[PDB]
Amino acid sequence: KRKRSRKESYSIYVYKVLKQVHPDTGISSKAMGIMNSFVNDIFERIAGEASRLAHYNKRSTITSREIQTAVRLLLPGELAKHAVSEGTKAVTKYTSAK
DNA sequence: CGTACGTGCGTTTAAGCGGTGCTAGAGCTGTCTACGACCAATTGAGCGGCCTCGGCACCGGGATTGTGAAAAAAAAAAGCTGCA
Ligand SMILES: [Ca+2]
Ligand SMILES: [Ca+2]
Ligand SMILES: [Ca+2]
Repeated sequence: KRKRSRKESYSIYVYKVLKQVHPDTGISSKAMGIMNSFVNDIFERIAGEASRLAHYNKRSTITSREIQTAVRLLLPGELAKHAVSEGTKAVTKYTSAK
């Protein structure tokens, strides 16, 4: 009768994104396992590339510029273009919401 | 068995050297504050747990697709000449 320990996952957000993308389409347990393995992976790859960018330039802080550079380094062409576009929107919209 | 490449010639080219002169820009300083750590207190987003019900796995049965043989038609190909 102990409550089971927490296990975070991006799965509520994957669903919310899916419901934008294809409102009438769902996803199996194991397909979610993968979408989660993905998000974590690309997270770890970008954070890691952004870490090294900072570290090379003798920088204490990983800013949104070290992410963007790390995104250009990591992503293929049109993914990178679109990935930067959506990132740069997000920060602009954040700042105008104070 | 055909000609694509390696060899080796003579001719041509610009890489490499060693040097000189100009300056963009790498990299350093010192200054100063906007921003991020840390903090505590506050609170609602996301967790586990639970219950439901519709998608999809599983089924049988018939429709449609794809292969291979067999017999048959078309096919190149094979032993025989003449005529020059
Ligand atoms: Ca500043
Ligand atoms: Ca749940
Ligand atoms: Ca349902």
